[PDB]
Amino acid sequence: PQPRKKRPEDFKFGKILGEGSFSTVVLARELATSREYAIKILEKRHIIKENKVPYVTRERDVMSRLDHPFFVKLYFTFQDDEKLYFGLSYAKNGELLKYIRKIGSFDETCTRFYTAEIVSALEYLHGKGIIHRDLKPENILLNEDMHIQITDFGTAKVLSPARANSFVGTAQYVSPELLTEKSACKSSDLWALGCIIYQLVAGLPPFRAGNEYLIFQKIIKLEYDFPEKFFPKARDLVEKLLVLDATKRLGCEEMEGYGPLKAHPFFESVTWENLHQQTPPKLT
Ligand SMILES: CC(C)n1cc(C(=O)c2cncc(NCCc3cccnc3)n2)c2c(N)ncnc21
Repeated sequence: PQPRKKRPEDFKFGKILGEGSFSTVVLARELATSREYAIKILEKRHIIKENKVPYVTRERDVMSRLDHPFFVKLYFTFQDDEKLYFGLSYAKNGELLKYIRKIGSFDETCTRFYTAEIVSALEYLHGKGIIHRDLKPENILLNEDMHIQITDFGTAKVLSPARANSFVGTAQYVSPELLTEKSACKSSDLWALGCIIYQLVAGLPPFRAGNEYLIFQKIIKLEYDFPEKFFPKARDLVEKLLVLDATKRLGCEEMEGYGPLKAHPFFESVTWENLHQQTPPKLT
């Protein structure tokens, strides 16, 4: 028997944190507690006529199932005549993208630390049979303490008894199978992990071009290069993620799961069991 449904009147709304095609995220201070939430506001008419009800519903369903420190948390939901509100954990330090851009690229220690966190999140997600489908630095957020907080679950897939076909994520993190077989699997997220590691180190994602078509041509041909600089062990790890055959990516079920992934030499000095309680290294 939970507390009363909240209302917009219970909040003092502040700045917009971001805008999407279908939603807006706004900082709000709850008045009875003074707690700050990031409140995701979706308009019901726009959702209905853009046929997005399955996606908003999946978002709500999935977030309600997650209970882990590396995920943006859904505390509550309510609605008025026009709008839906998701009360979300407020991730103070913003997008991981912001930091890559600000410091250029990551040293080996910060790459290791954040890649390890991303790996733990995904192990947890995949253990629950959930594929993210649009993993990337824009939706890997950072809390006040600088730990990751992954978000944006409207576009997720929930497996049942490795299938999909409808949606295609952000061009650069899109996996080949989405472009050749339009089907998604947990492994699709591991491809996106390989891109993100490459990006943490190189400062830019591996497949880049002047438009989306050319990025897709590069992806299906596995057309990318490593900078000479690149941490050797991070290079070796990324080569075992950016594999065209999805049943052959490190961490996938056919490759015997997360153990071989977390054993990779690149993660040699990581203690996996308490990552969220370690003090993150400084950028930079
Ligand atoms: C950095 C800003 C923006 N931002 C987005 C947040 C989210 O939860 C969230 C929820 N759905 C999607 C998503 N990304 C995808 C892009 C986008 C941005 C804003 C609104 N629609 C979509 N992000 C968030 C948060 N919890 N705390 C602080 N800042 C936040």
